[PDB]
Amino acid sequence: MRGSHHHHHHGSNNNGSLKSAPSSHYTLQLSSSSNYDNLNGWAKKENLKNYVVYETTRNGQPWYVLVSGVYASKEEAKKAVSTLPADVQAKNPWAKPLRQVQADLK
Repeated sequence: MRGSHHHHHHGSNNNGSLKSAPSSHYTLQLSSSSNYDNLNGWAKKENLKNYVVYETTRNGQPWYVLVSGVYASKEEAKKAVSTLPADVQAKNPWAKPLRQVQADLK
């Protein structure tokens, strides 16, 4: 409502826990939104097979993103899209390097 500006609280680096994970792995996105209850509807609607709802980060605004396992690299990731239907492809699955979500994980 009034003010809205969170001061620094990260921008770290020295941890070594970074390279301690396979970044070569990628993970696209089926869709996006800002409501768990409402989401449950879609996720259940399209009948997303093999998936797990969890919390994460997305533009200083937590959201329940859905992803299917993990694609070896970006080579199979691109094609992976074709497999997905229109409804999912209509959301233009913007590439999301698994190295990103590394934020919540630590």
